[PDB]
Amino acid sequence: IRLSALCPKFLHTNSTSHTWPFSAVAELIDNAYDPDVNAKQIWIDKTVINDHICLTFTDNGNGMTSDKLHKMLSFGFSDKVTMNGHVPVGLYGNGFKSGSMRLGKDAIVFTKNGESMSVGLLSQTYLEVIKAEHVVVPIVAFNKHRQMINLAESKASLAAILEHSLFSTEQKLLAELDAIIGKKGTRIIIWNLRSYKNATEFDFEKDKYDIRIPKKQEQIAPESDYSLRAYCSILYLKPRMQIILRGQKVKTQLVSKSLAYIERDVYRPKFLSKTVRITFGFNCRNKDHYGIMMYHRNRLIKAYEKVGCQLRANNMGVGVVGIIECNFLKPTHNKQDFDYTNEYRLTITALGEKLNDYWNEMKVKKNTEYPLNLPVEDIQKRPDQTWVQCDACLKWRKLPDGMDQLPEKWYCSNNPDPQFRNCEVPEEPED
Amino acid sequence: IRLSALCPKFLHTNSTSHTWPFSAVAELIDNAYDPDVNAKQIWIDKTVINDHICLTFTDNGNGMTSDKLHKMLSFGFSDKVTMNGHVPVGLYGNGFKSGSMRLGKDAIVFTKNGESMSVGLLSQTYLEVIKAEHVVVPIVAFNKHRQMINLAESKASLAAILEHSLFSTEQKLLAELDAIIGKKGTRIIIWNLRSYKNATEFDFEKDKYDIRIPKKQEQIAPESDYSLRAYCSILYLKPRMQIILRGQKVKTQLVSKSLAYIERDVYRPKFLSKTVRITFGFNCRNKDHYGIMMYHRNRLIKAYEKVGCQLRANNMGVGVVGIIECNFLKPTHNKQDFDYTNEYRLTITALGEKLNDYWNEMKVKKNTEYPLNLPVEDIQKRPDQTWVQCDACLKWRKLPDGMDQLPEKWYCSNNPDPQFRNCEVPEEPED
Ligand SMILES: Nc1ncnc2c1ncn2[C@@H]1O[C@H](COP(=O)(O)OP(=O)(O)NP(=O)(O)O)[C@@H](O)[C@H]1O
Ligand SMILES: Nc1ncnc2c1ncn2[C@@H]1O[C@H](COP(=O)(O)OP(=O)(O)NP(=O)(O)O)[C@@H](O)[C@H]1O
Ligand SMILES: [Mg+2]
Ligand SMILES: [Mg+2]
Ligand SMILES: [Zn+2]
Ligand SMILES: [Zn+2]
Repeated sequence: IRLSALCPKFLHTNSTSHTWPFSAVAELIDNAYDPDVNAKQIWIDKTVINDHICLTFTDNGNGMTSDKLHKMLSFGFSDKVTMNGHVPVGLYGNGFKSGSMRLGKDAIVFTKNGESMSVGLLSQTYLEVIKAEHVVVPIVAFNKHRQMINLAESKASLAAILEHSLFSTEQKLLAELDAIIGKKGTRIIIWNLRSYKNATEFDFEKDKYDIRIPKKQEQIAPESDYSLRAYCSILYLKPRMQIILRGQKVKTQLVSKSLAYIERDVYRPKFLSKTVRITFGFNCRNKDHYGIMMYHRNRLIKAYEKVGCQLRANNMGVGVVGIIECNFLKPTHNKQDFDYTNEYRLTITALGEKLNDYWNEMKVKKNTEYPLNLPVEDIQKRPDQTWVQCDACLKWRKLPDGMDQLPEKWYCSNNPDPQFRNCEVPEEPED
Repeated sequence: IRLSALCPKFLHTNSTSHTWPFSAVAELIDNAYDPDVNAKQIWIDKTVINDHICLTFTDNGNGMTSDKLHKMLSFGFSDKVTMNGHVPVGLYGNGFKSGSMRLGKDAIVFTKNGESMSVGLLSQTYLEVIKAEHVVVPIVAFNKHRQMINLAESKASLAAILEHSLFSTEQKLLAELDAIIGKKGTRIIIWNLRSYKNATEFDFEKDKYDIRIPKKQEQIAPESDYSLRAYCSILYLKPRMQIILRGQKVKTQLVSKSLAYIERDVYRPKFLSKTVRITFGFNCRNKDHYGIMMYHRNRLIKAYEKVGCQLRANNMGVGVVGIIECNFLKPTHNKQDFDYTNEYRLTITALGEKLNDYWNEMKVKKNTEYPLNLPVEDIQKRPDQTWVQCDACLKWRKLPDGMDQLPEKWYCSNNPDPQFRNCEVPEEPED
């Protein structure tokens, strides 16, 4: 009985579900974040190698055996489980194939798991140039001492890789394996990026520390629609792993703490016998970016969705942000939307009425302190509480009020709070 | 060098890009419509077989060799070309796998190409029950005289099919091959449909001649959001192949002719050195379903998209429909949307201003015949011209005014117009 075949055109096909390029990037960040990899840092960068513009993703997580690498370069192999409260966001076994092939036509992955090293090629131009009618994935293995195991399939694989990748020679290729600093980790290089006329779909020159897009669905565009730095900073509700973008760490935040005048409420849907936490407050940065932030398994699905009175006109609920994690809804479209079900519609309706009650309540509370014709939208605001992530242990710590300009690196030992001045103290509850 | 593998979980994964179930159905209609199959009729029905509720799709097109069937049950094999002005809508090599697996977990296809017969199984429950780690596709071949060729792979295939499909025995299975009436054709049966609690995601009982859904994106829902019969009737701008749904033919229409007070204009985008045809008029059926119908390669992508003054409020441009085919835009999301590019945004903006000019012009023209406080939205209207499809040759014919109740079958010989009373006369130009 014959195997279902997989034509290399399908590497392109499979990538077309990413219309916004940052959803492809988020697939690669998600893989380093997930608990089976459990990386502490991921580095994203632009480099030039062999006169090609290149995207690299390097993490210091657990790495892969040569076999799991072949599963990563295959379709539908996903077996992620929760590990000590850290639930995986991946589950379909497609994020790397569709994401990498959306950013470029060719990708190579170097991985060390401590006891071994492997490198794999997933390359549309390679499959084109050899006129393949199946997708084949050259994989070569190495050991602790830099010698090739499974030489059987490693010979033809190495021949293909040296001829048809960016590395002409074997030690240039093993040079990437050393760019993974510690004992364990992985490194992905993507080239033949998507171009329009001449230059790339991304804008690397406008800001040396960002990747930018030269507005979707639509108001003014929130920064996260066109700045990778802005998108990374809200991608995770409570971030663990850190993101370093072109050498400068991304100021990820505890999104549920980034607001002013915070009120905590709960949603009690009838279709579900659980209660759901909701947080409302005012944006502090730019009163023009408001609406609901919707998360699923700690990952951002929809940002700045206007609800309640914010749909009627641009005079009402301006500045009001709501934050909810909806694990009862179904993410779709590469975790950029929810299935438009009845439960979705009821949640949106309830969110809108809670938003309305919060906003009217806030107008009233404001009117007991400030002038009556002064709109609450317009009072200058800073976060009710400022929380910072330790750069050593990645715990989140609450700082005392008034602290604005924090160093780029911060450690529990810098903490003015003597109760939380050592990395062993468990995180404080957000309440 | 190892082949990239394909895990059976990926049959589910690959299907999740269909959120609206009718987009899965349209993938199967599209395959019968395309010029390499070139079917004249497709039959869609609900039946019960072996106590399972079943969806069947039967067409009288060209059928498949045993090999192309294996390519259809594989990923990314697509080589469709235009044939005498009939351009294929398919191009990604995924529509059947993602569509069929969205409707049910298991599908079987019977096909005759005249010189042969084959049947293939693509079945999630089969792959589960044998604990497969690869997707395998049992295919067995037959000849003109009902004898098995390529017996090598036909033995194990037939064993799997008889055990793990709806047909216990070999002549029950060859009974489906005979349900394909003529010499050439194909028949697809899908079972283990998607259920919610007990019953299916579709509603077969509410209307014996329709498949219904028990509103998307949002006004009132157009019928095409929840009635397969309504959706099929507008799926193709100029239909060729006919659709018979649960035994009753779908009244497909020449969509560009279904309007009243038609004005023809052209769009002259600067980013493209072609002109683009546009038709505006008033809906005749239900003044509540209006906006732009957007087609791509004769296939409907977006229906009832409000533009221009129709976005400002529900008082303006009510009833106004526009029809445009945008082959310069990029369909996405299984041909249910366009990539949200700059060209898309400029087209939407130009459509809106042309819509505004048409509507104001029509209000003025109306005010020279009817009372001034009578809204043009409200005058009763019938199509400017009625066009009917010959049931023998599938050409479209213009009928003289006043003809309302046409038979269910109609032929060029019924034509009151003596110039167009025989199937050999080429179609009249739409102007
Ligand atoms: N940086 C990485 N380091 C180690 N393992 C990885 C890494 N990236 C991916 N993997 C592994 O490759 C497998 C496939 O990744 P992927 O294609 O993204 O599917 P998935 O994450 O399991 N589910 P999904 O993202 O929703 O499609 C994952 O399950 C991981 O086990
Ligand atoms: N009813 C049918 N009769 C004969 N051939 C068919 C039929 N349906 C599908 N095929 C063939 O199966 C192949 C794969 O179909 P499909 O998976 O829908 O990909 P595609 O139509 O080529 N492109 P796309 O629909 O955009 O993914 C098609 O290219 C056809 O050659
Ligand atoms: Mg993933
Ligand atoms: Mg198709
Ligand atoms: Zn610490
Ligand atoms: Zn005729």
